[PDB]
Amino acid sequence: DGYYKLVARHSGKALDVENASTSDGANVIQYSYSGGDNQQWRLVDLGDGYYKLVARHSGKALDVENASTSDGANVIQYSYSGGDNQQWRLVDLGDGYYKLVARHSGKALDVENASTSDGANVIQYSYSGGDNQQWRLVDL
Ligand code: NA
Repeated sequence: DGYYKLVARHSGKALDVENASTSDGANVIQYSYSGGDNQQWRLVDLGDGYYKLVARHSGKALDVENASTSDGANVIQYSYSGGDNQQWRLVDLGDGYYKLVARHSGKALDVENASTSDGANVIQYSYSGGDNQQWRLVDL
């Protein structure tokens, strides 16, 4: 495809733009994989190990809301403008999983509280090896 699904290790559920909204600011969540275009991501190499992740349905990018550097800052989709809060380091963890670390904050893509529920919020948080902070990049 050129596209990937990103599946959280703990839940087996996919990185998802909520309700397939194409809007700037639409929330990014975890949700059971259905093959929806809002659950498919283009991994675009920016060099130096950084990538932008672009949702297939909207062409908008994985974005840490307002470039907050806090543990727990929200992850959303937003039109790409080259912000460091829209660039992600894809780090191979050694066992088939990755962490994705936001360039501006050094914080990892994280399913809040390791919830396995559909609709659990995706945020950033310091990496501490939780399975809710590890992602399988599955080639579509
Ligand atoms: Na989110």
